[PDB]
Amino acid sequence: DDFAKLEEQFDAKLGIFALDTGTNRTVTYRPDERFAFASTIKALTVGVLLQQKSIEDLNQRITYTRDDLVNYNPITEKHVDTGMTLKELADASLRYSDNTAQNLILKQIGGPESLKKELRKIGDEVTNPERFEPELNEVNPGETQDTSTARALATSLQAFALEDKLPSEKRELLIDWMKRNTTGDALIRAGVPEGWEVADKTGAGSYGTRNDIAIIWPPKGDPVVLAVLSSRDKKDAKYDDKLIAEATKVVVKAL
Amino acid sequence: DDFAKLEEQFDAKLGIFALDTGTNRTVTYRPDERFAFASTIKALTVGVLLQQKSIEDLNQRITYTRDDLVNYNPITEKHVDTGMTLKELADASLRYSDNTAQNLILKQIGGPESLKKELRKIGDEVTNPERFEPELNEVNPGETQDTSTARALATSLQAFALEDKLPSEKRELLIDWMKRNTTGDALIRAGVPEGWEVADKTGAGSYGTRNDIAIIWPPKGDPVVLAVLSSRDKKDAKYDDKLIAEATKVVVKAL
Ligand SMILES: NC(CC(=O)O)(CC(=O)O)C(=O)O
Ligand SMILES: NC(CC(=O)O)(CC(=O)O)C(=O)O
Repeated sequence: DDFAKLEEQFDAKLGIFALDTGTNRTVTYRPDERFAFASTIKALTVGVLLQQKSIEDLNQRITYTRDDLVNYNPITEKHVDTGMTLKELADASLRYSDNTAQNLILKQIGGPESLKKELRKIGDEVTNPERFEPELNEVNPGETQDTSTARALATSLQAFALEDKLPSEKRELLIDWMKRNTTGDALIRAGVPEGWEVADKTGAGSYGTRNDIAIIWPPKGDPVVLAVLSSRDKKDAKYDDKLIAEATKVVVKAL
Repeated sequence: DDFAKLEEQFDAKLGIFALDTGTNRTVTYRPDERFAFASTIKALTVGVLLQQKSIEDLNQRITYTRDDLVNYNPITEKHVDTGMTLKELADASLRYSDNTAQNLILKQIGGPESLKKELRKIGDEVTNPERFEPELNEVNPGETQDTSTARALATSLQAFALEDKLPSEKRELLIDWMKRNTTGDALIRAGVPEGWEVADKTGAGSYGTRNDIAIIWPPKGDPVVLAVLSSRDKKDAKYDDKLIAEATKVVVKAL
């Protein structure tokens, strides 16, 4: 099949799960193999934040200094003294793959163990968060620390975005933030036909991991949730986004 | 494999889909082949009913005559001279597979063709109501009148019992009626381990059709959605409920 080809063509390993929520038509390809989830754990993080705070609640004055920053801070670097509220960090984590927002947010929710135990509670026995950013990308092959599967990660995304795990308000926020991500214009979004709406969170990590997790709406129907993950066998290996775009089109077509 | 062994052991074609609504792990087998659906449609019919009617609405007295009665009305034949409320006809419909009850309910929602359109609305592009009881069961092979599939019956059952297509009080009510069905102790019920709660809705048509659809809940863990359909090649063929129960055993093990 066309997924096996793309893996040869790109010298890379792919993981796919998509679900037509309106038909329970699926599309699977290594759906339970582990990949370092990378920055995609960011959506699920905000997933549990929103689960602990009303829309009203998410305006908390939260502060941080120069030292709290880490290795890539496109938004948090503008607002040292300024300070940013949960909303705006959730915006930054989600819209710009801000490493520091993720970290500061993660403290709010009580560290990677809590995240884990919360992920345990909704029904994800797979996603294994252990560390903050950037270290969390430090994943060697066969380790489970900070990995999940395509299945696990769509399902967690679905539960937050589209199930009863979140009230209307809080959920339209997630969808929104994600609908307007800046980072995935060459991932999932480049693989769906002109003018279907897309909410996505992307990731990159060592061993050439490039990941995208999305809900995507046609013009007519129920949304497809989907994770597309990939990796390579060289630690310092580089990724091709066009791996994901392509994968997605094979997903769309199949559905 | 496992399912095809059953198919040859019992000399019947099998239609199985199942979704672990916590993991999206699935069991499928001919999940998109079409079967005459028989009384299984009864649960979707009450799903639709509950979409349109309030609870107090369910107190209305429907009267009927010995003429309004068909060829298997185990409760409705006993109340011709006093009528029954809609609540009482739902019950009788669901728990005893009461045909007249279906025919009067089917009639309260706009007849087969309004039953199609509501099922199109939720996203069931497969299920195809056309007739009332008992003529709906008169389906020859090739025919798509009065057929649906495992993926579609199951998805549809899910929509009503679990999703957002009804409010929670109405879920609970559909679920309760379905938890107390009298007619399937020997099928899905008979194929799951002790302490697994089942709400299910059997059926049987010609060509030896024997179906069962259910939400089934383990002691701890998320609900599992479950259609098991079956048919055979000869038209006057008897069914065996051992087929549907042994097949469920395969689902529970696989799952
Ligand atoms: N921000 C990145 C990945 C990440 O930092 O998790 C850019 C990259 O590192 O290639 C993205 O495109 O999501
Ligand atoms: N209503 C039936 C089958 C049907 O008409 O769909 C009666 C029977 O078992 O013969 C049922 O009880 O499931």
